[PDB]
Amino acid sequence: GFSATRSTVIQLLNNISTKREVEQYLKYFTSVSQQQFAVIKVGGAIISDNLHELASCLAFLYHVGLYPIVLHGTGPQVNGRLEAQGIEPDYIDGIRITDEHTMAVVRKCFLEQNLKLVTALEQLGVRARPITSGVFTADYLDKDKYKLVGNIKSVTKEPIEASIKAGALPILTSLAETASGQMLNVNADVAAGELARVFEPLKIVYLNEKGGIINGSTGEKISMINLDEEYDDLMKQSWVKYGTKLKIREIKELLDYLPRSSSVAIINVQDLQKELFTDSGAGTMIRR
Amino acid sequence: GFSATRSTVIQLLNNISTKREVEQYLKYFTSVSQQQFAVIKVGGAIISDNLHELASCLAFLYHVGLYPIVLHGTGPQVNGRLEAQGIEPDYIDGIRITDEHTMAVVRKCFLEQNLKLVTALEQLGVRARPITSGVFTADYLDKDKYKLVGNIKSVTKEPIEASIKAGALPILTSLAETASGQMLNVNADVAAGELARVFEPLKIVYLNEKGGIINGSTGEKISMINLDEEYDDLMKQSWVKYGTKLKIREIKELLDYLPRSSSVAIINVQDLQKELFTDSGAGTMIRRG
Amino acid sequence: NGFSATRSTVIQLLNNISTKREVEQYLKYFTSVSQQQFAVIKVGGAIISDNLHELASCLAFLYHVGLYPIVLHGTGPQVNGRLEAQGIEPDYIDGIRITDEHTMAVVRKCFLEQNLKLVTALEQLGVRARPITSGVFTADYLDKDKYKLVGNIKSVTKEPIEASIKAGALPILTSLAETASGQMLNVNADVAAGELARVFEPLKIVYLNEKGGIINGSTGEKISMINLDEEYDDLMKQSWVKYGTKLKIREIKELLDYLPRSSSVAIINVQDLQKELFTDSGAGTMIRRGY
Amino acid sequence: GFSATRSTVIQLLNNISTKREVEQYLKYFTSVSQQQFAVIKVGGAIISDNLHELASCLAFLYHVGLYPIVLHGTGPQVNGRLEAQGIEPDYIDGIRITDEHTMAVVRKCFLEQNLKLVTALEQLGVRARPITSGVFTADYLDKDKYKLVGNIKSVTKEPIEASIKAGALPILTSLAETASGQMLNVNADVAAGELARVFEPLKIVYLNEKGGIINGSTGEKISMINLDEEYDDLMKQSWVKYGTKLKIREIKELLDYLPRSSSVAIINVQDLQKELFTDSGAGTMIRRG
Ligand SMILES: CC(=O)N[C@@H](CCC(=O)O)C(=O)O
Ligand SMILES: CC(=O)N[C@@H](CCC(=O)O)C(=O)O
Ligand SMILES: CC(=O)N[C@@H](CCC(=O)O)C(=O)O
Ligand SMILES: CC(=O)N[C@@H](CCC(=O)O)C(=O)O
Ligand SMILES: NC(=[NH2+])NCCC[C@H](N)C(=O)O
Ligand SMILES: [Cl-]
Ligand SMILES: [Cl-]
Ligand SMILES: [Cl-]
Ligand SMILES: [Cl-]
Ligand SMILES: [Cl-]
Repeated sequence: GFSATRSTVIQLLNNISTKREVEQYLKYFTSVSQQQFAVIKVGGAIISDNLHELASCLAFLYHVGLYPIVLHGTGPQVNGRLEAQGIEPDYIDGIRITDEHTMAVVRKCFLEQNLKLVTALEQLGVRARPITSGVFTADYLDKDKYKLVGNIKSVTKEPIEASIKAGALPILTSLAETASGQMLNVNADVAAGELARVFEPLKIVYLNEKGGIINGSTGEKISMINLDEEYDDLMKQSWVKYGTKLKIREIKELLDYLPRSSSVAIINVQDLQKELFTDSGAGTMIRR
Repeated sequence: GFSATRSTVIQLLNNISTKREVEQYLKYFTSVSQQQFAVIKVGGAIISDNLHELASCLAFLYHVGLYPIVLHGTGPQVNGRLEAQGIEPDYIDGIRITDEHTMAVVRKCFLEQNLKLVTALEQLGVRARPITSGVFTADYLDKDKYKLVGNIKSVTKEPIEASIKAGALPILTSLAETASGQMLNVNADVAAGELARVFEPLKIVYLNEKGGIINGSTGEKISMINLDEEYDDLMKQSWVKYGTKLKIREIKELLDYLPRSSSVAIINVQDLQKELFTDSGAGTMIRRG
Repeated sequence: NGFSATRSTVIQLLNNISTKREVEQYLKYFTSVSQQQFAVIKVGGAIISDNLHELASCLAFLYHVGLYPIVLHGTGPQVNGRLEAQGIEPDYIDGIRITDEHTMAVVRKCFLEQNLKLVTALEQLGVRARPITSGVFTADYLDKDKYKLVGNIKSVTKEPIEASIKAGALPILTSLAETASGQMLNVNADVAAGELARVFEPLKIVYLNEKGGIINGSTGEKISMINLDEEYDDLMKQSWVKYGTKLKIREIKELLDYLPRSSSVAIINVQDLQKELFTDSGAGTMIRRGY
Repeated sequence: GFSATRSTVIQLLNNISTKREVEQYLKYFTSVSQQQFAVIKVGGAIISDNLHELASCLAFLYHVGLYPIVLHGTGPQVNGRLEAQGIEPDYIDGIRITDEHTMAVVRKCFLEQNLKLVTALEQLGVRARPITSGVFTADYLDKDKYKLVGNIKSVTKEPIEASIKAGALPILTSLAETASGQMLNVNADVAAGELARVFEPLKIVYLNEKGGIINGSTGEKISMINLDEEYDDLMKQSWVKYGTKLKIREIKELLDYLPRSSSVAIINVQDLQKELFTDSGAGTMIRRG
């Protein structure tokens, strides 16, 4: 699967002092099966604001023979559509309350974002498959409270494995279905975790536009978190917000389930290579 | 860029031998588009029974730069699965009564058949894209009677057009969605006719194992159906089973909308290349007339 | 060879096909397992300056369907323009350029320019081409006192041409020859192409010019067919058979004396090359022994 | 379209260790101008003695998108051929006296060596263009003394530049032509020096089997020659062989024209990549100082 374009060669010659790190991390990521390298979660905003960088970083991985499983959201675009129509979005515990009309908007938005990412990759000569259904099976998280929102109960691996075996990056929406075919909205961070539990990749990467987790009291970027030692302390800290406290609790539960060779990385999309192919990385890594 | 092997070019030359045929091929080969070449409906049984030949035929089309829109069924596999787990299939008027468990089976079988065909194509060097949702929008056909069965109200073309633009054959299931996201079961003959309605392709082909429609009173294959003359009579004949009635009604409604130059060919896969490259039909040809 | 039909190859192949007969003749070439060289094509030098894209396109078609021609080109007209611009009058006898030291310098520069133009035009269409500018033709002086630096070709070294083809590149040859000790000698491209056809015994022998064959000067009509055994002796006595036309006809007659009766030579415009190679054509001038 | 395999990229990464080296490689890898990366002179003996390693090294360069100008000799093969027909090689001052028959032997050997190297390269997937005339224009050096030997007066750059633009390594012999087309023999060290003068490449590399120049008084390889200081003294030393003297003089005269940042490396093929990718000299390095 390794086939370096001119662009790939140029990117590989970044931070040449780390070239032995680069070759070691390439070798490592390549040693496991093609479906156990990485789950990469993409925030919806990246597809609207930073599509070239997102497509380029995924093309880099593709061209060096790596097949990340790509799972994206679409939240900001949904809020845009709702707003144009005069409708305010509504969340509880960071989860969108999704009635029938809202689900219609969520579906349309997911499909548009999905095809945009797929097409941007194909324009770079990267084979990509839109996987928009048939992967996540769910029941209702809480119908009275969230309406059409899912709690994922099983994952069907076949579409992702087939894509990778055919030489195409699988590009998934985080939309789930009940077994009987009612589509149910699921938060992208949550859907990514479920993929990770089933595929057990070496890496789960959460891409954003803000960077890694920053310490409020000291202002410094948090490079690493050994969760066995630090979790109890970090959650006590009064600087961490509710939105950050929610993400970190579901990361803790994921890494408790996964083996210790798995790890999480929260990074700016433009720091993907630096995070993955150097010792010190770029954003926040989280180990158990 | 596009390239064709010696073997590909030899097979192409074996399929075209008149000025009209060459002109037709080149028109769609070099087409910057809007105009679609073909909608091909694939009977579900063909995926279980004759996959290599189906895949090989479609791969040849791809290797000569043609991009048919492919929609397949899965009815026979659903019946087998239901029967395997000790559940009796349930139909009314040739339409599957699809309760919640049945729909789960339908979805699983559709996905399995879809991936089987896509993967057979990839193995032959054909780029193929599964398209499993986001194309058909539907209302309930009759919720009390058929349960989770749809009546298609519109077709979203973008996924199909995006696949073709990227150089991948679009391989579609016939499942549709309500606007609020309830997936609904739709007979594949009906869904394929709705694709042909909105794309108005040069060729409209239905693949079955019988290679057409057989007249029950005579035991002879029907070569031609002139709908304007024969439709009302044909539909009153007691040998015409519900599945066939569903198909012919859809085709009749389709051909009422399309121009009189359009036709529908119900054929076996062995006659596909001849049906697509020439005007010398095979199997059962249906048109307005 | 490498058969790889691009979009343009497919279009070019099928555009003029309208019968099963035409389909069948293309199939004959594509399914053949013959090891005989497909073609020697002589290119009139003027075509490289006047119709380069079309020339390159036609040669590209052959390359893409795996039927590599051996290409030998001239450069006479642009040499004459160069000499004329320097206030020097071209000097010929019997179709052959009298070539003193200064003229040879001009000839060498023009050959190299035309050669690289053709090679580069092919490369720009994705066709690998190899300039072959020495090491093929070995010659003696034809007549030193009469013609000066002009060669009588004594042998053809095939290896350079065969290596090019084996590597997947069209061999693009100039018609200059060398004495054993390395004095380059000018040779008319019609003659040098004939020497290639003699030694390679190709299936097809085509001479490309702009007028599209040979014109009967008395009647003002393109000659469609020349049967040499019957017509040659009378042909050569005609008033309009002189200069370059006489040299051409004599060369082709001598070539065909050596080759089997099944061989023939077509003198055509490049626009008719595909039709004439593969299908039915009344274009240009066909020359054969006849019987 | 450019692609590189894993092993190619691994070998590239093994050759490049500093940021300076990265930027140097990128400058020539991404070039859209007429700048030249390298002129590499190949001793004739290497083509008979170590062809696979030479071809493999040049193929690596090609596979990382670098297009060195390659000029090779053939002296040892000519000597062998002359000796095979009972003729003693005849030199004066390191320059072959070349009568008509000797020229015929030189021409045939040059063509054979040239096609050997080109073909070795093509077998490794490298596009290579033989360039056997139309580059070097020369007068007679001294006709009474050396006979058919040339003094190069100009280099025509177009054939070499057209080759590189087409994605093919230009593989040159050192034969020259008088304006009126007499081929004249020219020592390959001199011809390669004339190429370096007009192309002003980043790297100037002479490949020989000894991997440099050995000091005869000590038996030790000379690592660095600083010409402004050492040239006059060096050329007086009685161990300095005919051929070596000619080479050192050409290089001295070449370096008088080039900027002081330039140098010439006389090395073995095993040190070629190190010499090209890094500024750590190997073998015998020559510069003005
Ligand atoms: C349940 C829920 O909040 N879903 C998300 C899915 C998109 C995303 O995560 O970006 C939403 O915003 O509707
Ligand atoms: C409603 C209905 O009958 N759907 C079909 C769809 C599959 C097919 O057509 O092959 C079914 O068998 O469930
Ligand atoms: C000897 C002779 O007439 N050579 C030809 C070669 C070029 C050509 O044929 O176009 C000439 O014009 O000099
Ligand atoms: C003039 C002269 O000595 N030429 C060299 C050319 C070959 C080489 O340099 O290897 C010779 O040996 O004839
Ligand atoms: N933020 C960090 N400290 N990252 C360390 C990354 C280490 C290594 N590149 C990896 O991906 O596993
Ligand atoms: Cl938002
Ligand atoms: Cl599904
Ligand atoms: Cl069937
Ligand atoms: Cl004509
Ligand atoms: Cl040597």
